[PDB]
Amino acid sequence: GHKRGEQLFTGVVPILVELDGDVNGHRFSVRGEGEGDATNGRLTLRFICTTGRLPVPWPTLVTTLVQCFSRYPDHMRRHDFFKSAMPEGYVQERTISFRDDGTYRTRAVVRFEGNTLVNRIELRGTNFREDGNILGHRLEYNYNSHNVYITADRQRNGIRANFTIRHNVEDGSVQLANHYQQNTPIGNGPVLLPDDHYLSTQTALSRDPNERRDHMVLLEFVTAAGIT
Ligand SMILES: [Ca+2]
Ligand SMILES: [Cu+2]
Ligand SMILES: [Cu+2]
Repeated sequence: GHKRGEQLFTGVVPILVELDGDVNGHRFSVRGEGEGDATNGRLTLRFICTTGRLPVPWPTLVTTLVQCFSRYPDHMRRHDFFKSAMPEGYVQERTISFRDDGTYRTRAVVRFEGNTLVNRIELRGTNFREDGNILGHRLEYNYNSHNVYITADRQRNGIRANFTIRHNVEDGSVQLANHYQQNTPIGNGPVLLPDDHYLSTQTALSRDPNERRDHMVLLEFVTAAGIT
């Protein structure tokens, strides 16, 4: 008698994000809480580094730190893979290649724990330059709008995504982060495998002036598009 799929997303849903990271041997954890509203495609989240100082720039973790909160227009609802997997959820895996620098590999479980949508991530960063833009903390505390191109992966009963994130560098240069993404449902329940489309993803980062801990406040608007 449980709610599944779209019915889990009719209103505002609480979100928990938990990440463990190891980048060039630097261990860290992140905890985020807030809420998602798939009716307007809006996310509001506050993140803290629970292990002290974050050894990489916050912007490099944004894509890793819940695409089930994307607004799918009424005419695109049958192409929403992300909600179709809920509540059992999906595994989201990425390779993120920073141009002229190291690579993040991520594995996340996105699923309901009671009434909360939880994103549980393990992140391994390898082959970073200790004096590069990432471990050297030379990325601006800001974020650009990006389109995430989604395609069905019928062999894996899931989806793939490819996109390049543009991180503004303090000297005015750009640090590219090439993303390779695959999502696989948890369990044997069938999912909706979409026609090619994209998620228009708009991100605003801010700081709480009263917060002493290493932290990131995030707002996102995400809208699916590209199907008629
Ligand atoms: Ca700048
Ligand atoms: Cu049920
Ligand atoms: Cu180091």
